[PDB]
Amino acid sequence: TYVSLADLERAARDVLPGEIFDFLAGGSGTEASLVANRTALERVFVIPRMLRDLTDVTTEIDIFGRRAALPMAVAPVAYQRLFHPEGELAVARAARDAGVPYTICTLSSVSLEEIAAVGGRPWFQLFWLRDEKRSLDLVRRAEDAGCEAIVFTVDVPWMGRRLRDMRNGFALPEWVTAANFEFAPATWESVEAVRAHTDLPVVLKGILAVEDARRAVDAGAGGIVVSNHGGRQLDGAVPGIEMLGEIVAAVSGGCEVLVDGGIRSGGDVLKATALGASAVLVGRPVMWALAAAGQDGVRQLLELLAEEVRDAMGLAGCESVGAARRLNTKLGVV
Amino acid sequence: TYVSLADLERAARDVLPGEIFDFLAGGSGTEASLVANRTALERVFVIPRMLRDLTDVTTEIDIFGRRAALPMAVAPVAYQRLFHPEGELAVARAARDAGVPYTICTLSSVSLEEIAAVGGRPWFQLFWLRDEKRSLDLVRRAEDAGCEAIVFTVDVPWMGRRLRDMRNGFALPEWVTAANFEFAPATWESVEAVRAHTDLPVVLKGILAVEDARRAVDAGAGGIVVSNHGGRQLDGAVPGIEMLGEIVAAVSGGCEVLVDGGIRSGGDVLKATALGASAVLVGRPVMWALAAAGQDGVRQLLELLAEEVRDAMGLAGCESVGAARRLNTKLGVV
Amino acid sequence: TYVSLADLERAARDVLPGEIFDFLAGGSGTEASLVANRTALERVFVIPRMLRDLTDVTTEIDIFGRRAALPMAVAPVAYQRLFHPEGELAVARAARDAGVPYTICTLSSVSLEEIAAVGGRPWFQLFWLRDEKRSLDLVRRAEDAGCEAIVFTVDVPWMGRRLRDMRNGFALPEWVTAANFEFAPATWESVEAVRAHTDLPVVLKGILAVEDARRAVDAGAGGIVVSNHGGRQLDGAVPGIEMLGEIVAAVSGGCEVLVDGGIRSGGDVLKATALGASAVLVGRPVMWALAAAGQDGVRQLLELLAEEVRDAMGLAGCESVGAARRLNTKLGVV
Amino acid sequence: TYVSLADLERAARDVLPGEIFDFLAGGSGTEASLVANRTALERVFVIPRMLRDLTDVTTEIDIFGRRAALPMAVAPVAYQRLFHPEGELAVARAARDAGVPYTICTLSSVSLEEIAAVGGRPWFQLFWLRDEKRSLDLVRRAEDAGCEAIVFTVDVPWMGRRLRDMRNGFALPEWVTAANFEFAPATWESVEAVRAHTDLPVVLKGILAVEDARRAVDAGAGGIVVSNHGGRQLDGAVPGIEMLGEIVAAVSGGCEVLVDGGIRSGGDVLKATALGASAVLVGRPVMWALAAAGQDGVRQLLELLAEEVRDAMGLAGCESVGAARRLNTKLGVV
Ligand SMILES: Cc1cc2nc3c(=O)[nH]c(=O)nc-3n(C[C@H](O)[C@H](O)[C@H](O)COP(=O)(O)O)c2cc1C
Ligand SMILES: Cc1cc2nc3c(=O)[nH]c(=O)nc-3n(C[C@H](O)[C@H](O)[C@H](O)COP(=O)(O)O)c2cc1C
Ligand SMILES: Cc1cc2nc3c(=O)[nH]c(=O)nc-3n(C[C@H](O)[C@H](O)[C@H](O)COP(=O)(O)O)c2cc1C
Ligand SMILES: Cc1cc2nc3c(=O)[nH]c(=O)nc-3n(C[C@H](O)[C@H](O)[C@H](O)COP(=O)(O)O)c2cc1C
Ligand SMILES: O=C(O)C(=O)Cc1ccccc1
Ligand SMILES: O=C(O)C(=O)Cc1ccccc1
Ligand SMILES: O=C(O)C(=O)Cc1ccccc1
Ligand SMILES: O=C(O)C(=O)Cc1ccccc1
Repeated sequence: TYVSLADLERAARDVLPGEIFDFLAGGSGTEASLVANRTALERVFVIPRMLRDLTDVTTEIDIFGRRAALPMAVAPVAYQRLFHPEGELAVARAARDAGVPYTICTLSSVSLEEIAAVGGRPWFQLFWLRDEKRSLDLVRRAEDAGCEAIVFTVDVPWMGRRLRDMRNGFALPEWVTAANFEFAPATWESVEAVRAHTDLPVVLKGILAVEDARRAVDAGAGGIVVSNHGGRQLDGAVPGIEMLGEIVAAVSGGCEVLVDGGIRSGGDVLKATALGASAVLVGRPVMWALAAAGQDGVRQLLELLAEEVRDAMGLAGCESVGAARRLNTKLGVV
Repeated sequence: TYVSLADLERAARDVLPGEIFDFLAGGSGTEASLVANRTALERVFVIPRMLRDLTDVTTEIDIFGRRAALPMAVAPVAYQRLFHPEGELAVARAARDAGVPYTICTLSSVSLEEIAAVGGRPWFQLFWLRDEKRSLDLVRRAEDAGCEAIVFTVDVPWMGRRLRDMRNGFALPEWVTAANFEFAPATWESVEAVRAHTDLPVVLKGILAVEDARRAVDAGAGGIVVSNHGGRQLDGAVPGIEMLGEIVAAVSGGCEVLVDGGIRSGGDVLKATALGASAVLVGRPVMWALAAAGQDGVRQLLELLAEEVRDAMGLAGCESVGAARRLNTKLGVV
Repeated sequence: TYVSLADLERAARDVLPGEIFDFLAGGSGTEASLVANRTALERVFVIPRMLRDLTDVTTEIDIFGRRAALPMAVAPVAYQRLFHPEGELAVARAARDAGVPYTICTLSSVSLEEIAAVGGRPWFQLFWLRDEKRSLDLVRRAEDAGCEAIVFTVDVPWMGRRLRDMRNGFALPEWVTAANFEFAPATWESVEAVRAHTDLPVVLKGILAVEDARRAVDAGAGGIVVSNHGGRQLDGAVPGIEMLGEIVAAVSGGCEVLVDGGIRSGGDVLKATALGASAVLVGRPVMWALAAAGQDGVRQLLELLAEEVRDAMGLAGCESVGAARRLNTKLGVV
Repeated sequence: TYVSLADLERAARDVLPGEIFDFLAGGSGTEASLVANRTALERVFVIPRMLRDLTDVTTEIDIFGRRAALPMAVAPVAYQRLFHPEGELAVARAARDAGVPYTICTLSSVSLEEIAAVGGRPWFQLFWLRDEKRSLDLVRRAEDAGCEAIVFTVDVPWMGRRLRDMRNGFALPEWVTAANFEFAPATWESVEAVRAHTDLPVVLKGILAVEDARRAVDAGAGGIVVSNHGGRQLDGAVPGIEMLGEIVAAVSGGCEVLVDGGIRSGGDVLKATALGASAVLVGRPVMWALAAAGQDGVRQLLELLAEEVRDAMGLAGCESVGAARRLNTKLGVV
């Protein structure tokens, strides 16, 4: 039995090799942005409403054309076979059964067509390749396989400096490969090339500046993920949760606005929603559950998060996610 | 001898079984709101006034028709026989002798008519039952027994997630029962049904949003308790003390405005009064005193709090509680 | 050799009995205001000026008619024979030799006439007695003995709750007495009675509210000490240093504005001056020096503080205390 | 291998004698300003931009007439032979090879002409001597030797109180001398005397007040260093990083505005640039590298900093230092 997401982190540290746990847990540089993602959520307090009708509380949302059971998707995390032998297939099967979208990675350790064949709501995360034609081919493969959205990661012109990995001399085991297979920095021109070559919604992941959110809408994005990449890219980048309210105001409903970084409970989902997010992504906790107990571990994590989101929404007087977005918040200390 | 409320917490932890201490002390989730109730009070500093006439300092107030000896009532705490064999009768007798109102719980472990027969100023706390007729019958019983106010708890559509209890596998011992005897979420319609069926003042406990305080006045409430339920309901709910000043301004004298959560000294009572509260509720410390020494323990706690309130008021230049409400405050760090 | 005021606190804790150290060090209640006096000073940063003429840096000020060598006086501290057999005479002799005013206490353990005969700049601190005629007699004695100012303590309608003393069962040894010999709360009427019966400047010690500072000027006070009594009176009273700037602005030069609480270095003196103080009082450190080494210990403390004040002023570009009062400040974190 | 500047501090503490490590690491007084330099940088978060052209990212700047490879110079640090037998020559050779300006100190342990003969971009740091004619002779020597800028230190009318040194009884070993050879406080008149006697840009180091930055431009300075002298001068002086944005706005492009104090990574360089600095100085880390490994240690430090600056700039969407100065920032907690 697991009663919080923190129970799963302890289970995963026992089972995984140290250097793989460090690859999962770590950030870039001094890990200032990794810690700040948690500090920022801990400073937000919700002002709940009372005495509202809760006869039919629902945690469902509609996003990118489809119903999802929670305002949550599994974040893209590369190389999931590092954590469990069934890797991405275990996570995708659990996400499908929970009604949660799963983001298939460009650097998945099982091919995107195999993961898409599990069913559910697969999205596909794109890293730009040095060849525009090859980049567009991955997009076309994902679309042909039934992925519903292209999550274009825009905060990785190159990878950040993971000092835990450097100190550990970490490298991919020979038994893990990039099953979909030279990368290059993406620009606004790359976004337009993707947008022109797919009918799927393009979601830009890694936006933090208000004018980049506005330009994303102008560029035809269907969504953005407000994110500092889990503290793994620029060390010292502001947490997404601290930019979210200002970005939601600036886009004025022109695209979906997701957030990630440090979501560790249903109450954290409520905080993100109250600051204006359409939905959240969850990364590390899903891998903790995968490492601890495979598919069934991910299922249990998603069941726990669903219960915690429903509990927080109802205690805050919200019969729907839209009502949660109209909650007010107040910043505290520590 | 006890010289602070903290002396009593140590005494209670020695005597009570661990799982009962945890039921008393704990909050929901990560206990963020439980800790924030204390952090928020610790950040408030009073600006005392000097050189005023203190010849007749009095801590008395008039509330809901009657004089009380302090601006304080005993909060509703379910199942007091968990803490001492005389349970609610011990606490009610001490409250009566101290001139403090005592709130009888819907989930009391001694019947409401027995506790009311102790005398004093009994109030009655209502949890809404799935049957409107049954809810109104508890209200009628309380009124017929001489309770003076109905404290309708409005922040419990269901109970929060008490992880200490889950981890402990805590359950009520067979020797403790709900001596007044299926609950359902209350709405504004339930408030109107109560208001229409009693002449007693109805006090809504668990209000945190300014518009819910305004609606409470519009709904005919005689008072509200600004409260996050001791951090036991929504984890991440703002402390009542952080909303109190804005709520007092918005109701403009239209009802009494009480606060609870973390009051641990007479100086904390002064802080709440200076932020505009009409009175406070005190929960956990009363149970510490009950566990440590029964009726006499509660008597000693209330005598200590009375001395500390009188001391703080006089040192701040206040000959009455109304003068304390006109004190100014300044927020500090830590 | 002592290179900071903290060296002296360690020396005093070694020599004094625990219960006397606790009487000296402690505050009221939870000691929130005692700690806040230090936290508040630690949050202030000075913006120094460069490239100014420092050919004749002087730390002298004129106050209450007389030159003082530093913008500093020894605070009133009762019963100095608790700390060293020569008690007040040792401290007064060192203050005289350093050119610092010394405040003789109503509760001195050597008579006020003996301490005044040491010479120097004696001020006299008054606690109001239940008999107006007796209060005025102490004032007359002080004036006849050559005291230069009456420091009327206005924050003690009664003594605060010193929990260290209660826990220690602390009482005055039989060998310490109130050598000047039933007290009562002072009011604005008591201030007028003192003002009408002396030509000396009357200084109200313990003012924290801006309107009480304004009323003090209206009442004919020659000065005020902005002070929470070293955290020994109302627990939760704001630190004087946090009210000082607003009070200096409100009195508009109408009286001298001193501050106390937590001054532990020449840099702290500079901070107080930059926030607008005319001078500071220093309490506990003087007693540490007395306990550690008697008269010579106090001399060494005052020499160290004089060097630190001169050093801080010059490094901040200030050739006079008036220039230091025109420095700007910026609040930081921790 | 060193992967952060913190790796070098540990290496230097192992090798150096304790009292020399303390001379290097320490600040004045309670070291409040030393700690605040780090706290202030840790509170700044960058808002990175995405999707910009990074084809030709360059870290170069033009300053005082010449290209530098990074927006960084080696700060003046006296007596470098305390840390390694080759002292200043080792550091200057590494700075030259990295394309970084090196500031030669008035109190260098190798003569200024020897260090200038290494080549590179030498600047010269001036302490004002009691004799105007002698001060101007050091300036003339530096100019004749090929130094490119005069860095006039304006925050040392005398040295601050280094309590670590006092406690250690620290003194210069007989084998270290002031190889360029009675000092006096500098004033605005001294600045004019220097400005009139050289064609080199005069840079005032140690400015914190906005009006002193404005007066520096009016006085003909080519630059200023916004600095509290590494926390070694006035204890309680505000960190330069907290004044930088307001100073950059007030000088309106009238001179170069550098900053120092606590720069420990390329991300810290990015923060300073985003707050408006033209370049930074780095002091203690260069000495850590010198102590740990001589010339090669300094080379490795400068290579690590160059990689970290390039990494942070690109991750923040900046192809040039000018673009980094247009980044926005947001203050956080801890
Ligand atoms: C081990 C690991 C690998 C990741 N790989 C990718 C990736 O391939 N593509 C991507 O866009 N984000 C990647 N991310 C970032 C996540 O999508 C997400 O932004 C971050 O993990 C969210 O924060 P959380 O882990 O705090 O929930 C990775 C994160 C981790 C921890
Ligand atoms: C053990 C326990 C049981 C409680 N039971 C009730 C209850 O039956 N009804 C209710 O309205 N509040 C209940 N409360 C909340 C209290 O009335 C009160 O809001 C909270 O304890 C006040 O904070 P304090 O304990 O910090 O003083 C309970 C609190 C505790 C600790
Ligand atoms: C042991 C002790 C005794 C004191 N006695 C008096 C007193 O008799 N009269 C008075 O006005 N203040 C008294 N004070 C308060 C001081 O004058 C002063 O306000 C406080 O000590 C200043 O703070 P500091 O000790 O932090 O420097 C006393 C303080 C201490 C610690
Ligand atoms: C050991 C030491 C000696 C220094 N000597 C000088 C000096 O001779 N002249 C000067 O202007 N600054 C001197 N400084 C100050 C530095 O130039 C610089 O302002 C401070 O070290 C920068 O901060 P950082 O060390 O945190 O990078 C010295 C600093 C240190 C630590
Ligand atoms: O995006 C991330 O943070 C990743 O860790 C993705 C990744 C994983 C392994 C190699 C390169 C990028
Ligand atoms: O209101 C609370 O916090 C309670 O703990 C009340 C309660 C106690 C036991 C079972 C259900 C509700
Ligand atoms: O003013 C104070 O804080 C004192 O401690 C004065 C004092 C000392 C001893 C008894 C009563 C008052
Ligand atoms: O400027 C500093 O902080 C120095 O430490 C310079 C210095 C070094 C040794 C003696 C005097 C000044």
